[PDB]
Formats: sequence, structure tokens, C-alpha cells
Amino acid sequence: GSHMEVNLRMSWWGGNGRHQVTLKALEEFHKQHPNINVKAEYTGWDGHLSRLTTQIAGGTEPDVMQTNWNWLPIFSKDGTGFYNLFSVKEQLDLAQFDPKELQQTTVNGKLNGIPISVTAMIFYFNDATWAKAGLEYPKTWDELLAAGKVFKEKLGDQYYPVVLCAGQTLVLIRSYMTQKYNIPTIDEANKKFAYSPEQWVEFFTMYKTMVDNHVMPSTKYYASFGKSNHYEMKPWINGEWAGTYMWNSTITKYSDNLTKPAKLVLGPYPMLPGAKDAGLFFLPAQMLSIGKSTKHPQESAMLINFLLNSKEGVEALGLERGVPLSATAVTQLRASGVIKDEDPSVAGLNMALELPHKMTTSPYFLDWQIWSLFLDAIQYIDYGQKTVQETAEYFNKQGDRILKRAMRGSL
Ligand code: NA
Ligand code: NA
Ligand code: NA
Repeated sequence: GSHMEVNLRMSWWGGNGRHQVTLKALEEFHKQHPNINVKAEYTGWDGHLSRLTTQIAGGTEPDVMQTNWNWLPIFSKDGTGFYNLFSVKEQLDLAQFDPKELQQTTVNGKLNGIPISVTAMIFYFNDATWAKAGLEYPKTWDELLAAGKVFKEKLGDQYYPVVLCAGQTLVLIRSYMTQKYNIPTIDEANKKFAYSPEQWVEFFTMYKTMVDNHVMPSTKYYASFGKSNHYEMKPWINGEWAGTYMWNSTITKYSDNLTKPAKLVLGPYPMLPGAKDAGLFFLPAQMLSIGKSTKHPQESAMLINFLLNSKEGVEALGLERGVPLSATAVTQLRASGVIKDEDPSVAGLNMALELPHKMTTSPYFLDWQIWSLFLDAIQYIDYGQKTVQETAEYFNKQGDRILKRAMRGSL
């Protein structure tokens, strides 16, 4: 015999804003499932992965948990680290999602989590400065280059079409190489980067070409824009740095620091002639997953479904985790006015979802050691320690060593 009630545990992280709405959502869940209880185990980001790690190791994790995309390779290299969500297809309306984004959270045939929202880096431009320069936004890569020189001569040496940190520049070039070559960037199975030597040379050649054309400040100005914070620097506020390439889901920071009436507007995504693939880096912002060892996979799956697809759950959660991916979810929030097509974040996402997106991405491309190394490599170019060639060989070699380490055996 079993019991009158089912007891579930769920974990998530965030600020009080996120806590409040999910707490709310759990009351609504319990109203519809009065014999399913939920113990809410939540904290801020700091310390979270560490607590969950030690729980997951000893089979003590919650039934349902908010997870990060890059946790898949940590706890689920062979795809069995979390419960296979295809097995609770009956409780969990998978029809509300698409294969493109479900594939990112599938590992060795197993649906390891449901992406709550997705985001990708795209271009946003300052309309006032581009008006001053007398330019339309770039539709091609060469137009982006061409813009650099117009910005320099027609407005000044302090004006740039965009401002980019190392990480953005890395994702951006990757995007260009994907358009040109249609090859994957990380060779997953062999724990190494996939490009050939020539292509790494090309990669950095591209970086040099962008800088030489005044597309964005080089790393000699790294003292200036080298911040998870440069949307507060004067060049940003004043429209000197006239655009960025950035996750659509985190553009409001930049948008809000512009001296109005200047606005930050969605740009085209530049394409090579007859590219079959735009090469965006799509990234699920977070996921709901089910504990591998849950005694209640069905009820766990009901909770996830309720938070993501139900009217009440959807209404309560709002945008506290980004713009929902669930089709019923976004239809609901559009009708309620919560999601506004004119919001730069939503317009960018919409455009992004619609660009050709053949090639797929590895969580290891966003590894911070990798990003840190790319910053090193471009400075060696800007400060004259290495030619493009030498830098390329360097990045390929050290890049491989950082990967093998991060994908097992570190040490
Ligand atoms: Na019993
Ligand atoms: Na292509
Ligand atoms: Na929602």
C-alpha cells in the first residue's frame, strides 16, 4: 500500500524576486494537486552548485531542480545523471517545445532537462550615433568593417560601431566561421577544439581585420571597456561606443544607460552571401530537471509541467527566468501584455529563433578559462608580443589543454 500524500522536494536559486513568484506558483500547484506536497529548498547563486553537487553525489538531490545547461557535462556525461524526461511524456506536455531547443538538453538520447528559456548573442545599435554617421545597420560582415572606417573619419577616433569584451568577440567570430565553413567548433568526443590550424589562423586574422577597421576598440583600451560593467562608462552613455553584440536576454542593462532620446535598437544579423547557417550561439538560460533517483517521477513531472505550461503557474512565474520557451507560455504572456513584441529583448529573441540554425553548441565553449585565454591571445596581438599566426598556434594548443582538463581529469 502507498500513502494519502506525496512529498516532493524542489531546489532553485535566485534573488527574492524569483523566490516570491515560484513560492506563489507552488501555492497554485498545491491548489490543483492537494495531495502533492513540495518542500522548497532555495538559496542565492553563491554556494548553490556546491550544495547540489554533494547532494547529487550521494543520491540526496531533490525530485525537481532548477539546473544550469553546463551541469549536464558535470553530472550527466552519459545522459543518465538526471531522469529521462521522455519517460514522463504523459505528464509533461513536450508539444509546447521544439526539437531545436530540446536537443540542447538531450544527452545520449535522454531528455535531461527542459529549457525554461533560451537566449543568444545578437547585435544591438545606438540609433542616434548611427544616424550621425549616416549609416544603415550592417547586413553583411564587410558592411560592419566598412562602418568602422566611416565611424572613425566622419565622427572621430573615439567612435566605434560596437564595443566588445573578449567573450563577445569570441562568440562573434565563431559565428562567422560557422557561416563560412558549417563545421562544429568543439569536437566533443575527442575533447578538443575542432578547427584546423589554418582556421585558427583565420579566426584571429578576422580579429585583426576588425580592429584595423575601427570596428571596435582594441585591447589597448581594455582598461576602459574591460568590465561586466562597461554600459556604465561614459563612452556607452554618450553613444561613442555605438552598439554591442550581446545575449538578447541581458540587453536591458545597456538599453537603460543610454542618454535618452537615443535608443538601443535591434540590428540585422550579418550574413555571408549564401550562408545556410547564421551560427548563433543559442544557450538555454536554465532548465528544470528531475532527480535521477526520484521515487516520484510522475508527480515531479507534473510540477515541472505546471510551472511551465499551466495558466496559473505561467502567470505566477512571469518573466523571472527570461522569456519562456513554452509555446502556450508565450501565447499567454503576449495576451496578458507581459510579453511585448516591441521590447528589444523580445524582438531580438524572435529574430534569433527565426534565423537559420543548423549547427549546435557545446557548454565548454563558454568555459571561463577558455574566455580568459582568448583575452590573452588578442592582447598579444594588440600589444605586439605575437603575430596572428603565433597567437593562433598558441590559442589552439593552450585551448586544447584547458579542454581536456575540463572534460575529465583535473588536475
Ligand atoms: Na502505507
Ligand atoms: Na553556412
Ligand atoms: Na511564465
